[PDB]
Amino acid sequence: SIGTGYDLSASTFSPDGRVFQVEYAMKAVENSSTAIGIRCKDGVVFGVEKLVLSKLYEEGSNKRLFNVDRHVGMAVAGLLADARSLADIAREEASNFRSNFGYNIPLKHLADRVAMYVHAYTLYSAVRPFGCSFMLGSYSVNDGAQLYMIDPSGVSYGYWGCAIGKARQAAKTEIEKLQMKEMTCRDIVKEVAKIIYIVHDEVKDKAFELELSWVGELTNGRHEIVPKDIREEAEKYAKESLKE
Amino acid sequence: SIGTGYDLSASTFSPDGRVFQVEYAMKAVENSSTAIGIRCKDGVVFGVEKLVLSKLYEEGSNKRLFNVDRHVGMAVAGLLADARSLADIAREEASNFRSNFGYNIPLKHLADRVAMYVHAYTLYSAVRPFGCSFMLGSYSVNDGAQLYMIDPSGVSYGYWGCAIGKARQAAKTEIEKLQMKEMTCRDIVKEVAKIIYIVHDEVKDKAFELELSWVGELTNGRHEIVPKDIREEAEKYAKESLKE
Amino acid sequence: SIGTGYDLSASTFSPDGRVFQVEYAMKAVENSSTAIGIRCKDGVVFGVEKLVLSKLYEEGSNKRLFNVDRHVGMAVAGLLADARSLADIAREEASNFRSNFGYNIPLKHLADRVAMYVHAYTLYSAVRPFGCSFMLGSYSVNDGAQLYMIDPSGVSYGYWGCAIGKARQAAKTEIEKLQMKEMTCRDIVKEVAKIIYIVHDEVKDKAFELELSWVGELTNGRHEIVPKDIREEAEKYAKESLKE
Amino acid sequence: SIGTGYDLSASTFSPDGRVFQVEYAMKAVENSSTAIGIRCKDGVVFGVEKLVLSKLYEEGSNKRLFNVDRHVGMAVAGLLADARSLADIAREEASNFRSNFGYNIPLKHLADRVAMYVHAYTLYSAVRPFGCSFMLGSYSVNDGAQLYMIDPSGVSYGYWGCAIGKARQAAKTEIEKLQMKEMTCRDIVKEVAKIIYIVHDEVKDKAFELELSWVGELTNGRHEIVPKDIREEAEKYAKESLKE
Amino acid sequence: SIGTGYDLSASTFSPDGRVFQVEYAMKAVENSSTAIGIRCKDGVVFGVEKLVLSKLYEEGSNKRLFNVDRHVGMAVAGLLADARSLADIAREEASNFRSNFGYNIPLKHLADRVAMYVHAYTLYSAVRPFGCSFMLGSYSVNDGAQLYMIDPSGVSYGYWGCAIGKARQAAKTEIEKLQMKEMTCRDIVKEVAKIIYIVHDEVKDKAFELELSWVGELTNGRHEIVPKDIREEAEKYAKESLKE
Amino acid sequence: SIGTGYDLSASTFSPDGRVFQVEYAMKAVENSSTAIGIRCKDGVVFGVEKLVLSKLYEEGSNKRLFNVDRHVGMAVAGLLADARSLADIAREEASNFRSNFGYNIPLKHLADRVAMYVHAYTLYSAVRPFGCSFMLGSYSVNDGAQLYMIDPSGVSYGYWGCAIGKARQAAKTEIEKLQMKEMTCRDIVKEVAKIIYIVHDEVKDKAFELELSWVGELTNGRHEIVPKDIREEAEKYAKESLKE
Repeated sequence: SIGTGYDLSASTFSPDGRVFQVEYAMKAVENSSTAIGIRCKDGVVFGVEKLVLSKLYEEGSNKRLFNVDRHVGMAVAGLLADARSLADIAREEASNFRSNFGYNIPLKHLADRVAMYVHAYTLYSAVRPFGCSFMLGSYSVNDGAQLYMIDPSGVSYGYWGCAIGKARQAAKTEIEKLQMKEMTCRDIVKEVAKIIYIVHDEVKDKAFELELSWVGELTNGRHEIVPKDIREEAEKYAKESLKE
Repeated sequence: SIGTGYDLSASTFSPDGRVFQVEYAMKAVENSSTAIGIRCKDGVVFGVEKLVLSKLYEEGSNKRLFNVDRHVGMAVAGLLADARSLADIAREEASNFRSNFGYNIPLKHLADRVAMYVHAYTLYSAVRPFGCSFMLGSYSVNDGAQLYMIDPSGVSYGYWGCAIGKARQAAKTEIEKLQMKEMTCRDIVKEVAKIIYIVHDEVKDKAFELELSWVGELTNGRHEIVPKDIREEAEKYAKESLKE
Repeated sequence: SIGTGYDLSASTFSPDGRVFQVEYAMKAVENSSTAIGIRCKDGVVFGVEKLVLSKLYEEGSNKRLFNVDRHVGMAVAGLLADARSLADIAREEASNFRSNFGYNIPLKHLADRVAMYVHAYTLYSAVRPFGCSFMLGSYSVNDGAQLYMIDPSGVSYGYWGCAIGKARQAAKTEIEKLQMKEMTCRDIVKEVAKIIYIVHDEVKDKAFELELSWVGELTNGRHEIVPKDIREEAEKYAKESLKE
Repeated sequence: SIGTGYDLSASTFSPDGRVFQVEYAMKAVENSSTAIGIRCKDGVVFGVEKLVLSKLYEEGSNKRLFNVDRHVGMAVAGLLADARSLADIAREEASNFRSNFGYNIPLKHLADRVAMYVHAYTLYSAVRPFGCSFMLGSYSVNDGAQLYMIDPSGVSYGYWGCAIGKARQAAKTEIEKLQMKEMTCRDIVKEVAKIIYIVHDEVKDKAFELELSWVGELTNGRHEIVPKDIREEAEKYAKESLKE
Repeated sequence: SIGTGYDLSASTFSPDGRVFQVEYAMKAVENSSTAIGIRCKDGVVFGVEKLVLSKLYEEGSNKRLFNVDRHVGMAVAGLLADARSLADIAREEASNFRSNFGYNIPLKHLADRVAMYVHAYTLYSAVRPFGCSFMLGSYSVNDGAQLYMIDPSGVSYGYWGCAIGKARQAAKTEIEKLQMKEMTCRDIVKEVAKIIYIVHDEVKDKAFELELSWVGELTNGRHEIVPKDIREEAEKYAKESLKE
Repeated sequence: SIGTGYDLSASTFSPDGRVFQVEYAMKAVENSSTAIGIRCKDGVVFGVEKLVLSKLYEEGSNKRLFNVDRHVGMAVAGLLADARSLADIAREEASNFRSNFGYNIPLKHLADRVAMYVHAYTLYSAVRPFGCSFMLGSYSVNDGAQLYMIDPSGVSYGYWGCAIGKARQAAKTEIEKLQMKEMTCRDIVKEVAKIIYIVHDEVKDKAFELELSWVGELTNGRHEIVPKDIREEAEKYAKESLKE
């Protein structure tokens, strides 16, 4: 509890140098499950630790993945409603950005403006800043496969392999173990689902379901969801890992 | 009472990661009675636990169901006045959305914008956020039977069977028991009124009245209220359940 | 005193789920006297417990009834000045609503917009929300006799017989006793003044004067005040009740 | 051909004192058929000389009568398209005028503003002034049966019996013969259809069809079209006249 | 050549009563080929006399039919570029009109506003009025099969069978011969293509191609083009007529 | 010289039906040289009859081809300055249109809005309408190879092979001779340069230079100019034709 009076409406700084809304949003991220994203050599594919709680839900729904453009997706974590509001405002802002650019969409300045809108609600006191994270990734030809992760603190870090959520530590160690630039996207995403559901603890956390969505060379550049054969294949691949 | 100074105007985060307005609105929902909604295979029909208190009321009035379009309804719970304000603003926004679309109304982006307006009043300090919930459901042909539940935290979750209100736990277990995709809407809605008024405790809660409203194939796609023969039929069906 | 820090500017929620401005406005209503309204089968007539305090007042003045349209009246309770401001803003809004509609005025969406303006000042912090209540009632032919009661919490409940003010409990029991749909308006309003001035306690409360105003079939659809013969007749009728 | 250079864009006056656009619009009116309107003692009913040309038309369509409000109609003559534009703009202006007034709609200032909009397009040079005429008539209780005829020159003349169109001379003589204030509306409108289709010359003009629409006491104040029994009855009544 | 100085910028009237822009636009319509539209009992189907001139054209292109909504089409004649501008502005205005209405689109006030925009450019002098015609037709269930023809003079006439273009006289006689309300749409549209390409003179006019597009019961309410089997079937049907 | 007083500022119509600005712009087009465009099966490639007059010019400059997007070009004819203004305004409008659309750019509604801006300056009198023509063509994968020709009269006609300029007659006959849909783009564009410089008369017209620019499959979808080897190859191919 660092801060007495500082952390009330902490747009005002404390002499540690820690804006306590950033700790709000980060701890809210580590309250939610661990979703990662990776920038392989001919695609950018995301993955979400989706949590099964009951039978009243809907499969295919409860989706923490969100299309932004034809090949731009949004792998959210944190709080879902503000992330969907960010998805809508980023939809209109990606409309403005493929206005601005002539070719297919160059994710750099796109994610810069999206992170600008993220950090713009972080120095006032009307409502809260966005206590959620999300990952933007685009695959192209004239500019290639790009991946950028907008933190809740507005400092958008790009990655060849990223990790947000609860168990970010083991996830980022295992991402820094893998060959994030070398192999093709398909084996690497099998390894992604494999190792992330190794990281899934089945006792402290409840039941789980695979959540993943393509974009790359074999999917004709479309931001496709992972199909049911490849979904069950990655499920069996993670089960081969978890049986050991 | 998690939060000392955090939960004053809790647009500012606390280091747990829990925006305390969301707990305001959720506990306000569990203070009100339990209303559910279900997405059957040829319709989307809602249901409200309506509470009888006195004879000064009006039957047909005290309606916690609200038409939004010709086949779009709003099954509210929480606080009624802000829910009716949301009904009016969603009426103009559904006007803007059936402006935007060419066919009959595609509830997805509709409920996205409605949940955006829900979460937009959740980071300021002029007045409160909406301490109420509501369910949007549309039945169509070119896009089908769609159901979406906008939480008070702005993360609109769609469902094949949903549940909000006080006794959400037993209600969502019984919804995850039923065949929410398999049987026709009529037997399923009989089972809905049946099991929800099983869940109605007559001692801790006061007297009750059935509240339900159609839209589906037999109702010519009109968002009709359940008629008095089908109302008394579902009453007798729930009484057949409650006699056991 | 539920709420420590919550109830300062309680647009922010407390984890009970009770927006404390609603308790401000409701307790302010139960501080003021008990005024009721009833929707009989060929009219909508209001009634106010008017309190005699001194001889410096003016009879015909101190009116807690307010015309809104030619057949739309406003039976206020709570605080009078904000209720008159609501009367003025509802005058311009009823102007906008009989702009919008072609026939005589359909009170439903009218009272919806009025209750929207009521609840719109309930989530900010510049000045207070409206700590007062009022009843809207319209009698027509193409749409009939309609009655709607806008609470201070913005959830406008319609009634066939309503009751607001201090002694709402005994008043609403006696309204749920009477035949609010069956007899003609004239005998029912005699019973209204009768039973409401039975409910008037002459010891704890000070002296009283009858306040009532017609609209119905015999008054040519005009929102007339109750005339002096019918006023003294209802006074004598309540005295016949109170002599027992 | 009075005017050499004057009548080019005759917003500029000629020293006769005749704005030649008024002669454009009047001669355009006398090019179209003769439609009259009459203000009887408990209604205001219009009538149009409708011209049958071929079988490709639609009966009930080709309507030169236009509803403006629930009891306000528009009996047009001249050019039909600008008259329908005047019908639309008068629809929004009647919306603004039943905004302004509290009771049912007082046609006087309504037709004043409509004639103001008529004459407002008569001193410029972008497009033409309205080369058409129309009759406004309202029947009420608090203000009664009112009839007003807006000329194309903007000087709205009210009438107890009016006449516009081609054979205005014989029509206005026969209107000044009849009892426009004395008898009930039904016999008078039978006499209207009678004498106007006496005035219809079947050789110089082509085939004809009766066009008439009620508003009055028997029609519950609704601006109804004349029903088929009363239509064929007035046809037979005019045939009884024309057989002589 | 009626009018010396009048017909220069003929927003100013001449004392005949004939706005010479209406003669511009009508003679421009009779310069273009004859396209008709008909309102059969379960659909509204259009037809265009398309003129084959060379092999450099594109079949399926040179389309004088234009979709406005999912079941609203635009059968143009006159000048094509201003008709496509009217198609675009009517696209945004139909967006505004299915904003305004709750059910499927009621063509009446739609075509009223479109004809208002037609006549609005007819009294100024910046550029020309629209020297082209078009036909709007909608098929529905709650409001049915509606057909409306907006003339270039802004007086939108609805029809059960219409005809615009060059040989309007023989076309409208043959439309007033046929059973425009009685038979099903399919045989009637075969008769439409039959008789209209009887009316096509192959000597004075050059080569022709069938142009027709459905909307009705068998086409699932979609404004479909006539398929190639039904196109060649109607070609052979017109050839069976023309062989006699 | 059809029209006495009509053709002064001919936004006003003449009773022939010929807006004389369209004849201004068309005769201005036939004053300039003949440029064609063709929609082959895997590309849309343009071609301009460029006229050599002196040595003071610049090769690569005097370009009557204009890039609009990465694969959208503009083959102009008529007057060059207004065509470059149309190129700039179409650049911003194509920015607005690839705002609006999600995939690569769908030329249909693009050219519709561009032709709307063309025809929008054709009914006023401040400055002239655009006395020039231009051809828009886009090659894609999700929507394909599209070609559209915006006339100066605003009626944008799409083509599989088009022709504008001076000798449009022989050019369009030879385009309707060729296989505009069958062969690959490369041989067809060789035939284009071949036959168009057959059509070039070297006596009445002065010296000429080849002007052509690709977009298609071999050019990686880039709107490339024809390279110097393929330029001189098409020159030699046209010389092989012209030697006969």
